[PDB]
Amino acid sequence: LPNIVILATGGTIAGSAATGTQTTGYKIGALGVDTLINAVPEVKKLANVKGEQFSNMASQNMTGDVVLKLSQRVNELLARDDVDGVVITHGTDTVEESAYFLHLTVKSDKPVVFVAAMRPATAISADGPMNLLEAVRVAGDKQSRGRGVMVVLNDRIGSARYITKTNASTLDTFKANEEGYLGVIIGNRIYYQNRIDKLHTTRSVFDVRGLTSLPKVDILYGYQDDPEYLYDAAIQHGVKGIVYAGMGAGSVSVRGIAGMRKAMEKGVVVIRSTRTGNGIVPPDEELPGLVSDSLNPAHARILLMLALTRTSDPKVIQEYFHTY
Amino acid sequence: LPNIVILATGGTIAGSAATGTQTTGYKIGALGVDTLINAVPEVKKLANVKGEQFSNMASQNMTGDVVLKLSQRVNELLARDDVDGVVITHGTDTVEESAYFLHLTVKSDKPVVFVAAMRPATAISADGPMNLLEAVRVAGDKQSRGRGVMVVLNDRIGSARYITKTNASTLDTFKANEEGYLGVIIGNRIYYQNRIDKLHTTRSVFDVRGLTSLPKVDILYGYQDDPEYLYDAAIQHGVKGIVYAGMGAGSVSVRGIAGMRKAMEKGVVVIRSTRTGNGIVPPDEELPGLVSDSLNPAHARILLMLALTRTSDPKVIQEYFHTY
Amino acid sequence: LPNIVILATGGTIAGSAATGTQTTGYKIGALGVDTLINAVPEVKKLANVKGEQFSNMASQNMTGDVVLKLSQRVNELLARDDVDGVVITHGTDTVEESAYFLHLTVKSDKPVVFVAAMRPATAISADGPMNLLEAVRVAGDKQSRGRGVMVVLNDRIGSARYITKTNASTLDTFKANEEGYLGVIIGNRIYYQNRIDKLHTTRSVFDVRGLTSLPKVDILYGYQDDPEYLYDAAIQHGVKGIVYAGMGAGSVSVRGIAGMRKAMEKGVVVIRSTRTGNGIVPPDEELPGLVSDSLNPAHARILLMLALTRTSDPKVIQEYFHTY
Amino acid sequence: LPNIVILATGGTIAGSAATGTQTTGYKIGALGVDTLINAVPEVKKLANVKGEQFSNMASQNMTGDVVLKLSQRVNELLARDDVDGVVITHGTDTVEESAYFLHLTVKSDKPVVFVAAMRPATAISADGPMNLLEAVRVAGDKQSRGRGVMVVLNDRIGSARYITKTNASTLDTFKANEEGYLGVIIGNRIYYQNRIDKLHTTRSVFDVRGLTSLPKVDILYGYQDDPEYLYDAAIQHGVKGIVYAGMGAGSVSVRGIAGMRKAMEKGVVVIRSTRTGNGIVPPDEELPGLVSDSLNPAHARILLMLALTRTSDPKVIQEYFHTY
Ligand SMILES: N[C@@H](CC(=O)O)C(=O)O
Ligand SMILES: N[C@@H](CC(=O)O)C(=O)O
Ligand SMILES: N[C@@H](CC(=O)O)C(=O)O
Ligand SMILES: N[C@@H](CC(=O)O)C(=O)O
Repeated sequence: LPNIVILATGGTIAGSAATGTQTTGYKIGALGVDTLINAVPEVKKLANVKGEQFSNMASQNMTGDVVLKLSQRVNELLARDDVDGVVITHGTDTVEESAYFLHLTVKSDKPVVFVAAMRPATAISADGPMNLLEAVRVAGDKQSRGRGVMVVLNDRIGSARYITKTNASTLDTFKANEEGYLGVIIGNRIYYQNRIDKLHTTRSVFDVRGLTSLPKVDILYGYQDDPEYLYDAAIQHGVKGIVYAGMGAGSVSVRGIAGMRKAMEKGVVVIRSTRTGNGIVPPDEELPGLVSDSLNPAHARILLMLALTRTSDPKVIQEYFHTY
Repeated sequence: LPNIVILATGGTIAGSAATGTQTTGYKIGALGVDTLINAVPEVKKLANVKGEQFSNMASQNMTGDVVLKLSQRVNELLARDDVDGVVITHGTDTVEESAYFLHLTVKSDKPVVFVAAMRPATAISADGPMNLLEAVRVAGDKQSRGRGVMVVLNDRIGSARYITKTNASTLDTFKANEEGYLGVIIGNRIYYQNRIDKLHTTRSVFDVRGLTSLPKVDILYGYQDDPEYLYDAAIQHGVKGIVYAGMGAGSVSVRGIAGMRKAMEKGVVVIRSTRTGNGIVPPDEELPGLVSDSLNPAHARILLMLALTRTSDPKVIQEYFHTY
Repeated sequence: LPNIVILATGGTIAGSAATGTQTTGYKIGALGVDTLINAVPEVKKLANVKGEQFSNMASQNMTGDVVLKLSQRVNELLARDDVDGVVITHGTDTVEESAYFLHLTVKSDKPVVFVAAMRPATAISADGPMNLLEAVRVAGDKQSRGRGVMVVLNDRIGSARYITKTNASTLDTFKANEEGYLGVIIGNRIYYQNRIDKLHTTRSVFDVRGLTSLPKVDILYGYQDDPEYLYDAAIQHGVKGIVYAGMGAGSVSVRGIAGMRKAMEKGVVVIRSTRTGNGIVPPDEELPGLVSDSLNPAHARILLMLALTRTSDPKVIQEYFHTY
Repeated sequence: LPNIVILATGGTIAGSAATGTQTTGYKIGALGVDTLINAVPEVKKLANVKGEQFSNMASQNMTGDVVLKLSQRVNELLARDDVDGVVITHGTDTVEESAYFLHLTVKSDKPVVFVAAMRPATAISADGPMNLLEAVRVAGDKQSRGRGVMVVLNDRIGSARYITKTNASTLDTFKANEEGYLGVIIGNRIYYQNRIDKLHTTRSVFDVRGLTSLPKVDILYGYQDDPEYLYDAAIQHGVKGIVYAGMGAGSVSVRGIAGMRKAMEKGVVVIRSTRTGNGIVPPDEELPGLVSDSLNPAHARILLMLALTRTSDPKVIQEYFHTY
């Protein structure tokens, strides 16, 4: 059997409430990894599992300094001969951010599979148990190697690059509308469908193994009447990058243009993404900033932060956005 | 034939470039309403049409003060016996905002149909000509009365309350994933599917006739490492409301909580929405602010601006979010 | 509390296996309604429930003669003052067919809510317990009245007329891509979004309480090299109707045309639907047969079968396909 | 510039009508390939194009004998040093079938791109011109090689193996809900997203060069009261294979089981697929026949027909369904 580490970080998957129908005020923070494992003892027939408690927080509170440590720990685990893959339990709210950070920074072809749940562990028809079992199946299959970092919920295997939480509250929220899933897990069998045509993991230039902090990057929203003062505030607080969740295809109002021009004069890198949820922001030399290709705001922030650890060259950063 | 006013505001539907393949740097601002009409002379068999040029701007520059004037003008038109319906040509980037605003403020059951195009008028396979024909058909049909404000592109009829631009760049971008379309237009026939189960138009409390300005509302994004100082800046600049484009189901970090509590202390109403794109932000009394129900951030800002013209009572605002 | 009858018919929702991971060869037929109810005792806080075993079969084996009895039983139940609504447990494979039959023939505004599960009751993370809770919530809510027949799974409420099983094997399979959900159930709360703009239940002409047999209607697929001899076979076996699951918008090959013409010569009513999954088959006088509007093949067969109990006039049948 | 051959087969892309709004009774058969090319002279900046007229039919009339000749012609063209790629204009109704056939039988890594249109060439906002331009851009790009056969409409690049016509009548009908698109074309730029993880073209065992006919395979629908006599009829008429468009996950009624057992006794290979539109039909040793993995009925028919040119060994055929 393959040797799989289950690295727990918190989330609703490790949430507990006093009744099976409670959806608010459940606690995250007191349910440990061994309790998740013991709730699905069937995982032991798929892998020799070892639980490790990395953190126990609601993912809305996950921070880049912590994600950096998570990436470094995973890289340490995967460098060992006795570890074949890692499953990371996490909250759904920012799993796409953590997963994509690891997607770019893990220097191994061994599987890294993020898993989460929309319903607490105590809920009627809680999704975490099956999601965990699926995640371990994926992480322990030799065919899963070399595919980049994965996010597994609800019988689906999503690439960290494309998958996003699309719905506030449903079980089937993780989707990649235009890019689909890498694979699905049905009837205890994995069906691989796609390989992402982007750079990741062992073919990625990003390396944060020796680093202790990351560039500050903020996200500003685009909408009617959007204010210029938010750009001033960001600049004043020392951002190195701004991701713009733009109207449409990264379209910018007269106020946003003024703000972006100010940020650029101070050396801030501006990436124009979209608030829409999907699709390409195309290049446009008449507008300020670089373009996010098909990276959503949350993903674009992660790529920009990592880009800034190794370059300041806008041509290179723009190429990263087209290739990662 | 029905009498329809085509009230033009700008957008890529009135955009023009020197070649049929140009997708950036096309111009908006020089193509008038009568040129759109004359490009589809078939429209004169569907309705007696009259063009009126309201504005000629890219919709990323549309502002609340202008949308207020647009609502006021549409109400004046619809009050006339010689107007059966109004089609409004608009940019796609913020049509959902303008349309939702009219949805809540137009005091007539006569159809109001926003129309837009993703490709400029000069493009190969431009979508605007057919979109416009479909919009005029929808606006003139008796079956279209009392449906709320509508957004028509790509053979679909979306309710202003549910429809959103879901993709930066595709023809099929307007979708309501969980709510579907009010109807479709196929083979020159309208097929109505649904009537929205929400308050609007003639049953709405909101009335902005005689207002000249609207309460200031900003939108802040939720993400890992989101900063408290953006809430400070908003407060400092006199916002009356903040809509939060939250992680997941309106989930808030420790930093966002601190910012939100500060804002509330200053009398700012906070609405927690979601960055996800879809779904319900459920109530949770322990967290700060009110919840957006299924309203996305852009829609929630419109509803909140209008709510603030009438009340500061959180109970009443929250009920508006569940009913409009 | 409302009074709800849970009328059980079988399905995977009532399926059982000896382990939590078994997805094939689980048994349907030996898990009774009271076993479903006692697995979610929380239901008793939502309603006073009474279980009634109507049948215990896999739904691929459900037949129109049995559906007719189901409809008759539900009408008896809903005519009682001590019954506020009915939840029907059913297999997912043909729930859309049973549900739409009831949608057209139940002569009450009281809620009728079909529920099903994609995982057996014994499965890890089985969906049926929460689905059943949600269905009883919907059936017991006074706001659920007058909506037509509903199908509830995975936190969604679909209209029988629009919902379909879109995926062989996933929890989120039930969707209505173009028409959306009537509502959703999140955080123990119902959010109604739409009302269907079609005739049903108390405004439907179909009444089968005195119906003594059902007309025979077959469905034939359209594809390259489709054979004429299947139409011959259908005609020879006495079908009264054929639903064609056509290529595209009910497009017919030269062979299909020959078959359809033959069928019509013999008095068989032909409806051209689509194999695509969604959308409108528009009228086309140059082709044989009537058109299905937006009814998929399974739904079109149900409506045709009912229509044939009342009329053989193609103009009347065609108008039923545009209004129901 | 690359050398691209446009090989025309017919379809609505080559349809013509007397007015721009006519959606029925337009003619296919009178617009030649040069007329398509001359409608988009911009194409000549993308490629050196040569048109060849293979056929001029509505695709609902396309047959396996003709597709076999199309595949043979494409293989001849791609064997030339002076041909860099081929674009094939085709009707939308059965493009998925012709494309998948070629996906399995073209013995080159040079791009083969099918293109189609939902509106006739004469329509207001006809989609064919831009679709054709996009197809030529894709076929001419060196990065397009080795990707399998592609289907291009509406700014999307779909794999022949996953793409299907999902809606009877809309421009955005071609989708792969679970698998996404191989890429997209926005702003005159190609964005590749995925490589399919299936065998195709140069890695495929199939070579039909030299064959003039194919094994007979019919598709039978699954539904409530489905009849055994359609199985009898197919067997009687000499089918070598039956694809079942099953209820749910290839679920079979007692009548379908009887028919399938009869067919298998006569040496007919039965594949259980799904009518649902998407997803996996899993193995089940208790049911008759092989399973279609995620192949929909139309695609499963093509693979089975090809498989039958080489083998009747169910173990091999089943592996093919999992790998092609
Ligand atoms: N707030 C939780 C939500 C979840 O995990 O479903 C988290 O992200 O930690
Ligand atoms: N920026 C344009 C985009 C469009 O109309 O498609 C607008 O919103 O005015
Ligand atoms: N064959 C089962 C499938 C399910 O219920 O999910 C049924 O329809 O009865
Ligand atoms: N019947 C046409 C439809 C189209 O091309 O859109 C065809 O498949 O040839």
